[PDB]
Amino acid sequence: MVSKGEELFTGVVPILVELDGDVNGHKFSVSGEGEGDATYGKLTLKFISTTGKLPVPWPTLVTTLVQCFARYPDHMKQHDFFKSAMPEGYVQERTIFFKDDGNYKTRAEVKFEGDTLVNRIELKGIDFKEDGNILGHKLEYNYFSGNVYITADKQKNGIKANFKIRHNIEDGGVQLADHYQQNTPIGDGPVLLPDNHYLSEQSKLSKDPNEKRDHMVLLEFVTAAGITLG
Repeated sequence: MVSKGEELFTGVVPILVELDGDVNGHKFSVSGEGEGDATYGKLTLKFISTTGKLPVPWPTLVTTLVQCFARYPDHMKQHDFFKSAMPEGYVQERTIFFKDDGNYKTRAEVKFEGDTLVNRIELKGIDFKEDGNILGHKLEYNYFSGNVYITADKQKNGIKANFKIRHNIEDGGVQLADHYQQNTPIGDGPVLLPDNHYLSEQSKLSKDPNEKRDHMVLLEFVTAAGITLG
């Protein structure tokens, strides 16, 4: 295989996610657990609030809550920055602008802690409207897709991207979320810096009928594409 980190993803890998959030001064914490299988680009995760009802909609947190699980085609293996940075990991920083509303700023570390891939996130949101689609809980809870154009950031020995997410509004309309992203390796070892390409993501949100805590069951598929086979 073309990176050492890639070798860590040949089978099913347990995942832990920890998020500490503050949106308009409303503090919340989310814990997630499950597993990923980069052979298929497939994640199965369950997330719970440990702080009571969340002050923002679950769908708005999906992109924040492990692109190292992407399925890269054989002819694209040299473009997988995310696995190359493992096991020491990478920092993932975003600003997410909700059109006509506030923004989230996120900083995460994605790394192996023992046998488990861990995503540990800090999220700060500001300038949200109390009657808006986010603080007002006006967004549909079901399914959405996204397509992320990954480009190298040579100066930072990492990658960057900007992309738009469209969240349906319950009973009609669309809330746009404009994402800006930068990732850099935590370790000193060589990484793969990619040619431009896409990660395609599909998110299916559901509920555990026996979970009384505010929660999200997530089935995620993540696939790389965008480079032609010779």
